[PDB]
This record gives sequence, structure tokens and C-alpha cells, in this order.
Amino acid sequence: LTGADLSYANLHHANLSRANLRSADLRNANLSHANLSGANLEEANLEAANLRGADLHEANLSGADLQEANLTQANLKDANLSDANLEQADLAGADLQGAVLDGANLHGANLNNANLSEAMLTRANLEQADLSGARTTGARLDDADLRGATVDPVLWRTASLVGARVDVDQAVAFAAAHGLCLA
Amino acid sequence: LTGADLSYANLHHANLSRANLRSADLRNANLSHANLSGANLEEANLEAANLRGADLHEANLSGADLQEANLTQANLKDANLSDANLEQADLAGADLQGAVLDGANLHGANLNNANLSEAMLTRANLEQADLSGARTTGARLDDADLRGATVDPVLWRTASLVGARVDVDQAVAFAAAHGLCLA
Repeated sequence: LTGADLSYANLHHANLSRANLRSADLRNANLSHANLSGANLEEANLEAANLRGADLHEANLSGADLQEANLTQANLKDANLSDANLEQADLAGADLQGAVLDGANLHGANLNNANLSEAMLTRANLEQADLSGARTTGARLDDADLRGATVDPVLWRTASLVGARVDVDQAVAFAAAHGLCLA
Repeated sequence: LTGADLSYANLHHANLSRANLRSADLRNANLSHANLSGANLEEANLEAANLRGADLHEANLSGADLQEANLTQANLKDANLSDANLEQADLAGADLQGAVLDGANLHGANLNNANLSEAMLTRANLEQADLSGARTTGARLDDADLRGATVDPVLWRTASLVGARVDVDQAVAFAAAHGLCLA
């Protein structure tokens, strides 16, 4: 429950659906394949936590710290990650369909093959992030910072990017993605 | 009439509507404010000719040479300039609404404040051309060469540019024109 010290806790496959874990300390906790659907994890500390395969759909992770956390293949559908810190987190193959990541810090995060369909990434920082293979149908990246991130040409044609900050290289890739030849 | 030597001819304000001037030599001719509407000027030589204010709407200028010609404020509505040579021609304030310029050479041409609405500029060369103030609503610039041309941000948002060749700078301006910040 709230504010609990659960650092390094063994909680893999645990049923924690709709649990109230606001401000909980879950650093280095093992939560892989845990059911955390609809859980309240507001301002929880999940630094370096293992959430591989975890069910987090409709969870509230507002203001949580998930830096270096493992979210590979996690279900984050319709989750709230407003102002969440996800620096160098691993979201490879995670499902973030309809998730809200407004203001999130995804500096150096791995989003390889992540589903970002209809995800709100407005004002998010994505510097040095890897978006190879990510699906960005209906994704919103307005005012996001993309500098130094790895991105497929298809992102330039699918995500809204008004105000998004990019490299010169990315600006050129954006152009080529829309059909212009630099040949 | 056809193939006529009319070089340096004084023909300003002349009525030459629907005239057959195919292959005519009109180098350095003065044709300013001449009525040339629907005229046949296929493969005519109009090098350095003065066509200021001329009425050329629905004229056939296919394969004509108009390099260094003066077309300022000319009416070129629905004219056919397929494969026309317009190198360093001056089209400032010309009306090219619905004109066909497929394959045209507009290298170093001046299109300042030209109306290019619905103009077909497919495969045209526009290197070093000036398109400041030009209206490009519905213009087709597919496979055109734009390198080194001066162009307003609005062109990047209005003209079709599939296959169009651009500078790195232009590719960056294209990006910024669509809302990306290089700030």
C-alpha cells in the first residue's frame, strides 16, 4: 500500500490490480508479469525495477520515476505516464496504445518495436531514444524533443510533429520521407 | 506566318491572335502588349524578345526558345510551354495559372510574384530560379529540380514535390515549413 518500502521485493506474477501504491518505494523490485492494471503508482519510485511482461493497462504512473526500468513487452495500454521519468528505460515491444506521456522524460529510452499508436507524447523528451520499428499511427509528438533519436522514415509521415525539435539530419530525413530527393 | 524571319521586329500592341508562327524567328522582337492569345509559337525562337504585358493565354509555346526573354506581367493562362526553354527569362508578375511547363528549362528564371496556381511544372528545371512571392496553390513540381532556387516557406506546404530535387537547406526549410523546430 501507499508509501511502502518495497525495494528489491520479489513480486513477479503478483496480483496487484487496482492496488494503491502511490509514492511507494519499488526500486529494484521484481515485478515481471505482475498484474498492475488500473493500479495507482503516482510518484512511485520504480528505478531499475523489472516490469518485463507486466500488465499496466490503465495504470496511473503520473510523476513516477522509472529510469533504467525494464518494461520490455509490458502492456501499457491507456496508461497515464504524465510527467513520468523514463530515462534509459527499456520499452522494447511494449504496448503503449493510447497511453499519455505528456511531459515525460524518455531521454535515451529504448522504444524499439514499441506500439505508440495514438500515444500522447506532447512535450516529451526523446533525445537519443531508439524508435526503430515503433508504430506511430496517430501518435502526437507536438513540442517533443527528438534530437539524436533513431527514427524510421515512416514516423515522419504518421506522427504529428508541430513544434517538435529535430537535428538537421532528421529535418533532411523528414523531407526525404515526404518524397523529396537529396540525390 | 510560319518560319518567318521577324528578328528585331517592331510588333508591340500588334494583333496576332491565333497566328501561325510555328518555327518563326522572333529573336529580339518587340512584342510587348501584343495579342498572341491562342497563337501557335511551337519551336519559335523568342530569345531576348520583349513580351512584357503580352497576351499569350492558351498559346502554344511547345519547344520554343525564350531564354532571356521578358515576360513581366504577361498573361500565360492555360498556355502550353511543354519543353520550352526559359533560361534566365523574366516572368515577374506573370500569370501562369493552369499553364503546362512539363520538361521546361527555367534555370535562373525570375518568377517573382508569378501566379503558378495549378501550373504543371513536372520535370522542370528551376535551379537558381527566384520564386519569391509566387502563388503555388495546386502547382505540380514533381520530379522538378529546385536546387539553389529561392522559395517561400509556403511553397513547401502547397506544391506537390514528389521526386523534386532540393538542397540540404531547402530540405531543412521544408521541415520548418511543416512545423518542425531546428531552434
